[PDB]
Amino acid sequence: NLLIDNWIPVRPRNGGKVQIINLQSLYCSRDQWRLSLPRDDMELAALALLVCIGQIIAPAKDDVEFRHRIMNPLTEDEFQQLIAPWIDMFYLNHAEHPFMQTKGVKANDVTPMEKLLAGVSGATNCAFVNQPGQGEALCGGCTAIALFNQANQAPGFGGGFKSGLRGGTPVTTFVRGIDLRSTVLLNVLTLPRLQKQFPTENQPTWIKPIKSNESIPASSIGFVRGLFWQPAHIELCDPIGIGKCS
DNA sequence: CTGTTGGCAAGCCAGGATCTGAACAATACCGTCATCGAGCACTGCACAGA
Repeated sequence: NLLIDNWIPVRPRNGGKVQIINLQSLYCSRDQWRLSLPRDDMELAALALLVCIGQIIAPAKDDVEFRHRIMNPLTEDEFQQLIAPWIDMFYLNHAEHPFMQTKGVKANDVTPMEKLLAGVSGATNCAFVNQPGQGEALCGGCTAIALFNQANQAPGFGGGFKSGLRGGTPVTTFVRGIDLRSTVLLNVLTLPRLQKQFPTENQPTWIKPIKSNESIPASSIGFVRGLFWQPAHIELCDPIGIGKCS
């Protein structure tokens, strides 16, 4: 679960070794973190995920509170309160509503993980210029990040596959902070602006599925359904045991 | 064996005009994204029974 267990790849703001923390450790400490992945595009995909998460779990009621939470980390009790009604929507492996997935996908073959690795494959020259086996075994964090990247920044897999709400390959622009905690909070719209931004079906595509060949008025989409939009029918396979993430 | 020297080298004036210098037609195409499943091929597989 993205709200509970460790999955966030960080290292100290000016420190060294990578450690995998959880959302609570990020929101409830004056520790300075910065995202750390081998790819800048995945670091951005991760931040986008974090921001979209913090957008639904803790919009400030006003600018006064907005400035307060930035300078002051929440307490673990406040955090648990806020994440409580959302735990149900952030499960990777889940019975009826897997995170950004769709149970019951009819496919003759199993798609390799490289197809979510945005650029490792996609062109006829990729197999010649890129290193093989980058997607043989992806950890939980990278998998979610990759899924979120495909739905937002990357183009569709091919014919019959749709792209995100902003279209194919949009430019994402976030306000930069001093550390990871501040940056995430800095990009969360306060409740008033949130209402002015979105004046609907406010349930995800993996809980309230999209109907085939249906026409959807853009105004009929809730902000959480849109932020976590999944234009593609994707279903993860059963994972494997302990080892290095490729 | 022995072969020279001085003194001197110009000035005037004059070089053109006419009129003319192009047009047409034509400049390419292919491949270097991907997806899915189906319909239809090499291609070995032993055999059973010939």
